[PDB]
Amino acid sequence: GPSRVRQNFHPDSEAAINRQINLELYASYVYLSMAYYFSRDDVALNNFSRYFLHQSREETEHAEKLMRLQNQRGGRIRLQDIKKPEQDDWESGLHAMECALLLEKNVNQSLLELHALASDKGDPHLCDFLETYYLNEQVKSIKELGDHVHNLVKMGAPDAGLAEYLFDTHTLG
Amino acid sequence: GPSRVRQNFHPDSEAAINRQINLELYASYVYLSMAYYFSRDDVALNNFSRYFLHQSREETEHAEKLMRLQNQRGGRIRLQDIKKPEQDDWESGLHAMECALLLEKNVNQSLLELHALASDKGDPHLCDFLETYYLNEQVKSIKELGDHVHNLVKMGAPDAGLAEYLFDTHTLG
Amino acid sequence: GPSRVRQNFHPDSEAAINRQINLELYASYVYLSMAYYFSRDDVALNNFSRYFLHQSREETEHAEKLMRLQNQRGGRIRLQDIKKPEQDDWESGLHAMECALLLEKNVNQSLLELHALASDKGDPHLCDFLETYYLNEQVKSIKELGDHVHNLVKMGAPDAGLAEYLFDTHTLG
Amino acid sequence: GPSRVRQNFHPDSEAAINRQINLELYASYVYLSMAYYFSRDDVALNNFSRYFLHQSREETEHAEKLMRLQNQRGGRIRLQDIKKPEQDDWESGLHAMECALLLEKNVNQSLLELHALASDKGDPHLCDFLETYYLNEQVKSIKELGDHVHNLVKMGAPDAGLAEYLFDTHTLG
Amino acid sequence: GPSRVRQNFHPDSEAAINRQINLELYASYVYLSMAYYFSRDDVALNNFSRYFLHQSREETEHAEKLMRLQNQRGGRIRLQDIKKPEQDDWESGLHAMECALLLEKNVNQSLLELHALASDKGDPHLCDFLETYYLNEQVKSIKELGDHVHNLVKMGAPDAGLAEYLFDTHTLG
Amino acid sequence: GPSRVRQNFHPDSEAAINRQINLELYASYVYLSMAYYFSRDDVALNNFSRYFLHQSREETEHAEKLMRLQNQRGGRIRLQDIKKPEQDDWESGLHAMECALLLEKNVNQSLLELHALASDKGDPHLCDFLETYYLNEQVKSIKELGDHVHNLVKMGAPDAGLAEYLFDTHTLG
Ligand SMILES: [Cl-]
Ligand SMILES: [Cl-]
Ligand SMILES: [Cl-]
Ligand SMILES: [Cl-]
Ligand SMILES: [Cl-]
Ligand SMILES: [Cl-]
Ligand SMILES: [Cl-]
Ligand SMILES: [Cl-]
Ligand SMILES: [Cl-]
Ligand SMILES: [Cl-]
Ligand SMILES: [Cl-]
Ligand SMILES: [Cl-]
Ligand SMILES: [Cl-]
Ligand SMILES: [Cl-]
Ligand SMILES: [Cl-]
Ligand SMILES: [Cl-]
Ligand SMILES: [Cl-]
Ligand SMILES: [Cl-]
Ligand SMILES: [Cl-]
Ligand SMILES: [Cl-]
Ligand SMILES: [Fe+2]
Ligand SMILES: [Fe+2]
Ligand SMILES: [Fe+2]
Ligand SMILES: [Fe+2]
Ligand SMILES: [Fe+2]
Ligand SMILES: [Fe+2]
Ligand SMILES: [Fe+2]
Ligand SMILES: [Fe+2]
Ligand SMILES: [Fe+2]
Ligand SMILES: [Fe+2]
Ligand SMILES: [Fe+2]
Ligand SMILES: [Fe+2]
Ligand SMILES: [Fe+2]
Ligand SMILES: [Fe+2]
Ligand SMILES: [Fe+2]
Ligand SMILES: [Fe+2]
Ligand SMILES: [Fe+2]
Ligand SMILES: [Fe+2]
Ligand SMILES: [Fe+2]
Ligand SMILES: [Fe+2]
Ligand SMILES: [Fe+2]
Ligand SMILES: [Fe+2]
Ligand SMILES: [Fe+2]
Ligand SMILES: [Fe+2]
Ligand SMILES: [Fe+2]
Ligand SMILES: [Fe+2]
Ligand SMILES: [Fe+2]
Ligand SMILES: [Fe+2]
Ligand SMILES: [Fe+2]
Ligand SMILES: [Fe+2]
Ligand SMILES: [Fe+2]
Ligand SMILES: [Fe+2]
Ligand SMILES: [Fe+2]
Ligand SMILES: [Fe+2]
Ligand SMILES: [Fe+2]
Ligand SMILES: [Fe+2]
Ligand SMILES: [Fe+2]
Ligand SMILES: [Fe+2]
Ligand SMILES: [Fe+2]
Ligand SMILES: [Fe+2]
Ligand SMILES: [Fe+2]
Ligand SMILES: [Fe+2]
Ligand SMILES: [Fe+2]
Ligand SMILES: [Fe+2]
Ligand SMILES: [Fe+2]
Ligand SMILES: [Fe+2]
Ligand SMILES: [Fe+2]
Ligand SMILES: [Fe+2]
Ligand SMILES: [Mg+2]
Ligand SMILES: [Mg+2]
Ligand SMILES: [Mg+2]
Ligand SMILES: [Mg+2]
Ligand SMILES: [Mg+2]
Ligand SMILES: [Mg+2]
Repeated sequence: GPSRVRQNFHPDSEAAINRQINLELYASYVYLSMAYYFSRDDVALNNFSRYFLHQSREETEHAEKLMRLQNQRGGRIRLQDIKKPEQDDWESGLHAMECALLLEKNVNQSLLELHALASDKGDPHLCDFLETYYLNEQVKSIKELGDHVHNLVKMGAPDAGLAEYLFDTHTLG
Repeated sequence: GPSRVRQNFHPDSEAAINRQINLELYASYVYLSMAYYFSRDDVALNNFSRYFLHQSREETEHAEKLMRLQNQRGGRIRLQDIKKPEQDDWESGLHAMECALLLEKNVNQSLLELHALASDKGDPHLCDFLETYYLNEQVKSIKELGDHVHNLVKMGAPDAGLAEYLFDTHTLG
Repeated sequence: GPSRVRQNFHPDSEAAINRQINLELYASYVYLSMAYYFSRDDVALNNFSRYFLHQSREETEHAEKLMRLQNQRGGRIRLQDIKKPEQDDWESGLHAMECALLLEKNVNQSLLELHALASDKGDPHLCDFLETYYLNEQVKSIKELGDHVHNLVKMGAPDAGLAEYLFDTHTLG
Repeated sequence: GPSRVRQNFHPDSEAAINRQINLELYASYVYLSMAYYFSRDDVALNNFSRYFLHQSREETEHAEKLMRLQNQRGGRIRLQDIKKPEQDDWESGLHAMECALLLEKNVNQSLLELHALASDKGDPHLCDFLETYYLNEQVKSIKELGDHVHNLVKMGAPDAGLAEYLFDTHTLG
Repeated sequence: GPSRVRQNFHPDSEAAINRQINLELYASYVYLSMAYYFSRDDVALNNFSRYFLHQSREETEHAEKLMRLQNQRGGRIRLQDIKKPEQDDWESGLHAMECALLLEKNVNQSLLELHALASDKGDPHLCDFLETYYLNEQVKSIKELGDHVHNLVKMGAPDAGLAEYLFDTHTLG
Repeated sequence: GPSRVRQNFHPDSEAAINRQINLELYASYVYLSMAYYFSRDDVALNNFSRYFLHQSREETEHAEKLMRLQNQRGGRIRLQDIKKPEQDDWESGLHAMECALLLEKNVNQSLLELHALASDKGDPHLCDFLETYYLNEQVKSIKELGDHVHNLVKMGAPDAGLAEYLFDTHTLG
């Protein structure tokens, strides 16, 4: 139009927010796939399942907050296909946690690139939005996944017969 | 393996359930797109937004119930890309409701085809699952959308200046 | 039009639902007639009266659920005259119960014919509707009436002076 | 017999009460037809539907009170067929309200004729019954329907697109 | 007689229900045997014991519901001897769970055969009964047992000294 | 082994306890058969049904207490087939009560023989177990059944039309 609300909002920032929306929806789908891997009759780790389902729902919330930001700033949401995850068979609790840690680091890198663009375009509202709602949640998530990977490795996952079971019951319980 | 749980569960039924999972996830994404159309500063119908967001969340629940069914029966979930919706700009409250009614009829037709396959394969568990959790919810949804389309048309949407506003406030409020 | 909601709904099913609506309204009227027979000053069995009045109200509910189904599916309700019952004088508590059992078996046979038509027309929504809300309620009703007929016969109704009175007070109380 | 209870109760009064029972049951059926007209997917005025359904239930209560009166006085209920209503398609909220007002005036005229007969036969119990439970309820009903017709006409029903919708939401809500 | 209640109820269905009653009572007895195996002083897994005792009681409930169905439909219950289980010594928690999974699949196959007979005899009441109360409970039971077998196998049962103990305490606790 | 718990527990006592377990399970099955006789549509005495169902459940409890005793003492449970009852058609409320009294006297005689064996083998734990949990419950049961038989006989069961009905409603109510 531009939108009657738009102010100090660069087209490059608008496009980068649309890309980030797709990545958060993609993360949601990866964790959904993982959740239902853990409720297979030949995996049957119900607390891993609940853990990943909760992560999936959180990613959807992250996507929605960016969609709200796009509207608040007068940008226009442009959705793209949500790619299927890389695996349906996630192999083990340890492997899923390692894949989740890598996914979170990848999403972090995208958010840091977004913040660098917002800085370059002199958009302190957008910088503040990312800092307030994204950057510290991402650091907490990466640390939690790092902790879970460490314990599973030390316990002897995936081959040690008791390791994933005991982690499921105690840590994720 | 087959799965140690699998019984009376045809490979064609397993594949058709995977296709239905994708369609429900697709429906969820269509309604998500609609919800955030209605919170644009140049649309600003917050009750249309909440209505479609609620529908989006319901579709995700429908997808998840099929994913649980796949696991319960010993089938293997196979996810595919979730296609983007046909529009980002949904034009008006009336147009969105008409698109939603068509989407629900399309999803209904797929569920009826699934039930016909389950009957052909002598799978009464699967027939019962669809009847109990899907077929009547779909009929209720189609009827509700038909009612909403009728009122918006009679009120003079989309061109009558008060129609969508008054429908937003009273019916969807 | 067809209706914008109509899907997989055969004209023969629509007509058979209208016929079933009339039969349920007819059943309601038979039981209403019976209820007020039992509050005549020369019959004066108030618990038989309440029993049949409750049955009358249930039949109206059954009719209304079919009328709602017709609307939900996009069919058009077509009402017909409600025929008067076969008797105003129902002769005795035993005779009324026997007539009620025959009426329920007749209504059952109509519902089974309706379900057979719905199956033939590949309408699993309609099949499920009948199974969920009608077929098992009909079996329960027929069994209850069979039980009541048995006890009244064994007790010596209608000629044994205490039989209907004692049944009124204990069983129907 | 006569009935051991019968006193001061003329055969003409007994017959006129049976005719009035049929008319109240007929009124109940007219309003039932109207209620389900308003829940069609191409009408979808749920508060008109609830209004008429409530009226239908009230008419049944009026019929039942006359049936109780017949028994109390020692007369014998004689039921007749309940004729189908004149329309299944009631055209509009305004048209339904106009038909309902005419029906209520017709039922009123019958009740006044009944009261005139009771006076002629020197039956003050029957006169009092009609005055206490019927005549003033009928006047209130006619006035309410007159009010509703007036507002719908002034608002521009049935052609004004907002009129029936706004009346549904505010007045009948 | 036939029974005054009997309608649309084939003699073959009546006989097959009597056979299914015996099988459910047999299942109850198998699980009772298992429950008291786990409270032997040389087994002493009290949560396995409680798990199987609960399953035993559920099977009795399933038998009783079929006995009620036989009466409701006007069939006549014909009881047969309840065969003793195949073992008194159930060897291990893993072996018991594997035997229970096989028993549940066998009972499932019988129920599917019963549903196929009911379909062949055009008995939708009986089809609905099995679908509503049996088929989905059986699928849930088979899935739960599959999950338990998987975890016990992965944990190293029966030879791993901690596996059954830890499963007893955490999963079955 | 012997069991590490076994002490002062003779092999003959162990075998006699296994025989008594079978007899209690047999009693449970007799009463289950009776319970569902009384809910036939041509018997329809619901309080007789509830009375016998309660007795059936009590017998199962008696069986289970002996199974627990076998484990506590270090004996090994050995289950046998549960024979079907002598009748499916129990003829009348009086006949069922008479059969139940005979069954209870038979079970009593077996328990007295068991107590005599325990005395002979100098097993005061087993003697005390039978005295504390079995012998007085059996005497109470026999007395209650004797009372019920007496009243039904005096009232004129089974031929007097009101006798079983009135007993059902008052005594067993
Ligand atoms: Cl700008
Ligand atoms: Cl951790
Ligand atoms: Cl590490
Ligand atoms: Cl299979
Ligand atoms: Cl609407
Ligand atoms: Cl329209
Ligand atoms: Cl159609
Ligand atoms: Cl009864
Ligand atoms: Cl009989
Ligand atoms: Cl009495
Ligand atoms: Cl008179
Ligand atoms: Cl008004
Ligand atoms: Cl006017
Ligand atoms: Cl307004
Ligand atoms: Cl039959
Ligand atoms: Cl498990
Ligand atoms: Cl495995
Ligand atoms: Cl010893
Ligand atoms: Cl007694
Ligand atoms: Cl005696
Ligand atoms: Fe999280
Ligand atoms: Fe959150
Ligand atoms: Fe959250
Ligand atoms: Fe959270
Ligand atoms: Fe995220
Ligand atoms: Fe791809
Ligand atoms: Fe994340
Ligand atoms: Fe900063
Ligand atoms: Fe919905
Ligand atoms: Fe839901
Ligand atoms: Fe929901
Ligand atoms: Fe909901
Ligand atoms: Fe859906
Ligand atoms: Fe595309
Ligand atoms: Fe939907
Ligand atoms: Fe308003
Ligand atoms: Fe009823
Ligand atoms: Fe009801
Ligand atoms: Fe009701
Ligand atoms: Fe009821
Ligand atoms: Fe009915
Ligand atoms: Fe006629
Ligand atoms: Fe009925
Ligand atoms: Fe079916
Ligand atoms: Fe009494
Ligand atoms: Fe009224
Ligand atoms: Fe009233
Ligand atoms: Fe009322
Ligand atoms: Fe009222
Ligand atoms: Fe009236
Ligand atoms: Fe006519
Ligand atoms: Fe009226
Ligand atoms: Fe269970
Ligand atoms: Fe249960
Ligand atoms: Fe239970
Ligand atoms: Fe349970
Ligand atoms: Fe079972
Ligand atoms: Fe044998
Ligand atoms: Fe089972
Ligand atoms: Fe069903
Ligand atoms: Fe007892
Ligand atoms: Fe007890
Ligand atoms: Fe007890
Ligand atoms: Fe007890
Ligand atoms: Fe006993
Ligand atoms: Fe035998
Ligand atoms: Fe006993
Ligand atoms: Fe003692
Ligand atoms: Mg991307
Ligand atoms: Mg597809
Ligand atoms: Mg008819
Ligand atoms: Mg008339
Ligand atoms: Mg068998
Ligand atoms: Mg024996």
